[PDB]
Amino acid sequence: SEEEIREAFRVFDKDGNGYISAAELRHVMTNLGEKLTDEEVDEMIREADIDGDGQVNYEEFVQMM
Ligand SMILES: [Ca+2]
Ligand SMILES: [Ca+2]
Repeated sequence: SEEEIREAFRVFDKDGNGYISAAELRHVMTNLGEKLTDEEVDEMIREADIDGDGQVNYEEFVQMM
């Protein structure tokens, strides 16, 4: 759906600043029960990080999904 991707981003962007950071991504994964390192989180971000800022914006997130 389109409204589902909008809702998902809103939930992962902990501070609501418009960007999902590595810390935020690591945080949700850890709460779900994943054991991960910052290196693992970085690889995930590299798969979505188009403009190369190290974080995931809304546009990048939707592409990712
Ligand atoms: Ca954020
Ligand atoms: Ca980015």
